[PDB]
Amino acid sequence: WEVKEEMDFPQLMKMRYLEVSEPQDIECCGALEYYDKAFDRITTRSEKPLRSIKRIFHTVTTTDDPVIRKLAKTQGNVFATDAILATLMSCTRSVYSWDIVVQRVGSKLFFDKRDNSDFDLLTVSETANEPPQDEGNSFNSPRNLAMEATYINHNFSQQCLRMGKERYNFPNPNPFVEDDMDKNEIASVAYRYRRWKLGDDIDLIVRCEHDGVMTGANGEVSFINIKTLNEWDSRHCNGVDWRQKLDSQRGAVIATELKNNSYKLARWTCCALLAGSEYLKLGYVSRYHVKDSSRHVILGTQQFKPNEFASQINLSVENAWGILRCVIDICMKLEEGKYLILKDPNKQVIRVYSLPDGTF
RNA sequence: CAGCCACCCGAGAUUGAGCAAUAACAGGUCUGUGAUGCCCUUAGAUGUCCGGGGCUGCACGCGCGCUACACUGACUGGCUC
Ligand SMILES: [Mg+2]
Ligand SMILES: [Mg+2]
Ligand SMILES: [Mg+2]
Ligand SMILES: [Mg+2]
Ligand SMILES: [Mg+2]
Ligand SMILES: [Mg+2]
Repeated sequence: WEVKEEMDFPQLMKMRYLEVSEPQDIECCGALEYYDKAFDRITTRSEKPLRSIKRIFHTVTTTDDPVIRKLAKTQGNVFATDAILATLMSCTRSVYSWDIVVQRVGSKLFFDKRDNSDFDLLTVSETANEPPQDEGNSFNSPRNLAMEATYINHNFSQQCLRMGKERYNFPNPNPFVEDDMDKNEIASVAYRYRRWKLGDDIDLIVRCEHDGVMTGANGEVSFINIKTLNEWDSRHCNGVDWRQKLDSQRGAVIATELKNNSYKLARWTCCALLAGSEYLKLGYVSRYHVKDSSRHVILGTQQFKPNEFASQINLSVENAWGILRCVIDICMKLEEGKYLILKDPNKQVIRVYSLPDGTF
């Protein structure tokens, strides 16, 4: 194992390259499904429980994914699937470590998923004042709270929209993304291929996410994303009650979640922005009562524009794209050997490691 | 503990008044009284009636108010409590 590139969050704070044209499209694929306004309008004092739905996992690297593999080698040299540039676009916000694999084989610069002491699962309360103890195998332990959080954004995603109704079919099918056998539990989740200019052959073939579509008040296609939070043990991290405040002081709840979860919200915001979706839907999920997991209730959903909300997470897309360009610059000197980008967990500085003999 | 804050359900989670202590004030009223002490006046009456005048007088200084200075308006018509 070799050490190649190391940079702190301070350098990323002052890195910028505002060269992002209006994005084009390459191909859009994946059947969509409508939503229910009654499930949206569920509010505090009018509860509704959270059941379990079956999520067909569709996380795959670009190379193995057949739709990308029949388009990556044809044109373009810089490639990055969805929710993967957020790692490089949330460096100054993150405090933990993530792992990703950028392979500079020839002129190709395609990102891929890799695991080295960290996973892709949701991270909760990572950068908060007075962080949670996370000791042993407690209810608030990191892997188990993360597993609970991933449970929620897998189930409620498939519990807010009218899944049982006839799914609208886009013209192109999603090849090999849960298409080998029609399990009939294939969700509304569609994927777009879009290309935009950022620099030296950085026409980025990029996958997108659409967690559903919502019919307009006048009636037309309007894509949406469905992602949700989770409440637990309000005394910790200087929390606030959602069952008493969501109806009339929801702004404070958003404020304290932004204060508590910053890396996570930026991670979501990146995805919701690059997908070009119309509405971002944030569901509010809380435990039945304190100190009791495996039971949750959906306390409401809020609609905000993915761009306006990007302005309200004090995130600049300019410096984000610039730190992306600068990490590609730091990954331009490297060679055919791939690079596992493992940051330093205890002291947050970005790092990467060239893989010996193609280490995976 | 007396209590306080928020919320649910509720017509309503502080409706508004009347009455209102012990002590006082040289507070106001003798111009409310066939309530009243004392003093004054009592046939050219300060009783009472009639006629006329005045309270309203006008260089000025205050107090309670009404109408305004406009176009978020005035005028004309219509319609509705
Ligand atoms: Mg006196
Ligand atoms: Mg008297
Ligand atoms: Mg007379
Ligand atoms: Mg007078
Ligand atoms: Mg007066
Ligand atoms: Mg006039």
